[PDB]
Amino acid sequence: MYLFTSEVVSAGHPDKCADIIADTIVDILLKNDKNSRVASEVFVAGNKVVIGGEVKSNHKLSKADYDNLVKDVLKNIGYDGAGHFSKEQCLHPDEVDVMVFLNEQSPDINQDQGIMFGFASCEAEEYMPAAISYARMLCDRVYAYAKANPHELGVDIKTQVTIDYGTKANFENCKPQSIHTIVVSAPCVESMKIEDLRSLVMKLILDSNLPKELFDPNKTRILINPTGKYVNHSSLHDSGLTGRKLIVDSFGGYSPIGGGAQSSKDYTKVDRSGLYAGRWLAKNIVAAGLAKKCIVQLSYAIGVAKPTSVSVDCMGTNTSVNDDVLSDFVMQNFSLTPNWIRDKFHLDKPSKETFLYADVAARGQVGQKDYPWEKLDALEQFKKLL
Amino acid sequence: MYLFTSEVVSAGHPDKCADIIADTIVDILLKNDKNSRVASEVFVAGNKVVIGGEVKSNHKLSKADYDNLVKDVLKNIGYDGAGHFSKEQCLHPDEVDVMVFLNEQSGETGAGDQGIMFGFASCEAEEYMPAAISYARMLCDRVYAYAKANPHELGVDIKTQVTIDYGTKANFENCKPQSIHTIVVSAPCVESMKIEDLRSLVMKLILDSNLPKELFDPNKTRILINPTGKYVNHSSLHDSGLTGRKLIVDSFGGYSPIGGGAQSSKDYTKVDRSGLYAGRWLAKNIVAAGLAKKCIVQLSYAIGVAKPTSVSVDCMGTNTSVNDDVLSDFVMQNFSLTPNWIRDKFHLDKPSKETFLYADVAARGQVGQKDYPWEKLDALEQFKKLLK
Repeated sequence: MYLFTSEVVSAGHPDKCADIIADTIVDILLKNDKNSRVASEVFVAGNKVVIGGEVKSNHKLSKADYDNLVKDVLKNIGYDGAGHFSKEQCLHPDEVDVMVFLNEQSPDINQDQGIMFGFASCEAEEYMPAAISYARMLCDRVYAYAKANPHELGVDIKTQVTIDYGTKANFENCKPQSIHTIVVSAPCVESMKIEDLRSLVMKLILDSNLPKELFDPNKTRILINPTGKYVNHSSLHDSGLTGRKLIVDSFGGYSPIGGGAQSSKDYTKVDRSGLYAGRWLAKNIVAAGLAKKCIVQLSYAIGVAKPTSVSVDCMGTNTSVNDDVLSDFVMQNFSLTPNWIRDKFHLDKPSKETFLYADVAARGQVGQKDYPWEKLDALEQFKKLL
Repeated sequence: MYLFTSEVVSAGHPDKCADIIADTIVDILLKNDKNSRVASEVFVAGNKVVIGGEVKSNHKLSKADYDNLVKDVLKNIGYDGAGHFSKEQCLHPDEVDVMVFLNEQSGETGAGDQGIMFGFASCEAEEYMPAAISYARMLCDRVYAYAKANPHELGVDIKTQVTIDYGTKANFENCKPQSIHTIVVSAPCVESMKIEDLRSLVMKLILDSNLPKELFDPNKTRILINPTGKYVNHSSLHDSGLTGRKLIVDSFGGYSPIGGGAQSSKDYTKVDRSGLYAGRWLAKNIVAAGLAKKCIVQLSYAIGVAKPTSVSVDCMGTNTSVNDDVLSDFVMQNFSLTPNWIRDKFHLDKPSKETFLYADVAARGQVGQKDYPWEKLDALEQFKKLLK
């Protein structure tokens, strides 16, 4: 036995509410001024939504703009005030007060040493590692049910998956053996007994399309609302703050991590651009067949736009070329300057027909087929290495 | 030819002010009621401090008490309104408005939440820490100390970055740094101080720090002091801060994965805090015993379950003897790892000046200090039995 675990939380989780609100602001500003510099932090303290930070933009937001945006975000997440949950059980949009400390300033005239990582692996869907992939599948399925059935389930949902790899050697070779344990936490209406809640999410677990080679219900340990009573949920009972789900939003502990949060920020911060470029490179490398998994590490220096270096680590799973040759290829064939990355993924141009930052905030920064930094448009260039 | 960089910020950084305020609340509640349950998050911006989250304690805290706590914390961090910086340039205690938007909450004792946590250790630097963050930390501590004693010159919102050259990937994997490639220090100074003088001052502090001579040569290492030039404005007055937004700086500086869960704001029943301390303690004892050059320990929990749902160790290929399967089994079989076991192992419910204080840990980093109970090598002999 050799175990590894990852977690995911839904868009209804308080920290995600804060992330989705913050990146709704980013989207609005960028839609109207592409060169907006945004650092918009959100603290959902119960029924108090506190928006702070700083924005340099030509687009300005009124108090009503903030009120509308918060209510529309909460509604789309699932906090629509239908009243299946009492307003003391669950956040009700009417009870919210929005408090704005956000500082607006004019754009600067003509508007770091560090590292960022990306990662990819062949273990599971969209080249993501196993534990977080399967935790995401379960969460997505329970959240989707809760939205369709607010009379039964609430939208503040967490999941956790433990994978048994058997031996460390299988972990190194990307060879998961079984899903060992599944944890699901989902709130339900006051009138639903715990036995009936467990029966429901058990059905949802089986309908989450988990691979049968890994998942046997009879041999898997399943823990559903283990404390036995979970009705009260949302930011009312657990504070939410922006940038507090770094690992559920990325690689679930399978990769080292540097820098800081994506949400709250525009594309000019390497916390965004470096993660997206790093992930894009890693995904295309594994998708090309050069490795079973790899970690891509961008390094930046003061006074250079181009990264001082980019290093590829295939963690011993190389098929064709060693890590030195691969790193050299990457540095020589991709500029990877902030502006090149911006233009490569169109990061200054979020739109409903491409990607939205509020959408990525809700679904994960990495690991969804439709994002631009998840496109396999470098595959032909990498295939030249074999 | 193989670069790596970590960064540290001082207690004067807005995110750290938030962390330290939050953990000052944890300290006073636990001091007077050891079963207090605390999730007191903090947001700081401009002249505002907002406290939210949940608290359950027999020690009652008034609005005046919260106000006074906030001002006292800010004063001890170094924002004391002495007048070297104006109330427009950095935070003055007498100008802050405090809002308190707190609610109520909602081994045999089950874990307080699900989640994952990682401990890490490495034989590279003091106290089994990796090099770049160790040296970054050393420099930041030194500059912050100087600033607190000379507030007529420097502000206390400080940042340091250290870039290590390893030479090659192989050396990085075997914990062999070759040189410090770059040192970056950023500090505010008072309006009257010329940039040249700020730089002269900081240069001395770097040169007289205890950096190893093996790695540091002041004629080969590039030293950058205030890359964007002079600035006077600093503190949360000018950039917002939030609890739990320095998780990498407070731990392993890029050399390890993290769980994602924060430490500051929380009592010891939150496994996001306690599981980091237990992971780190295991990883440190494993490396100090000579079983690996570096080690990552993963723990996970499920809400309402006491025993961890998973325990795994990863020595990143650096094992000297036993493999990672045997190590993971040994840990599982010899250390209970329930919340109560962790609480009792490190006496987390009994903070004190002579042991540890949460607010002090917030300001000094969550790991890497000799005096923390989870930095003690008291499992050393147990792990040395695996050497054969």
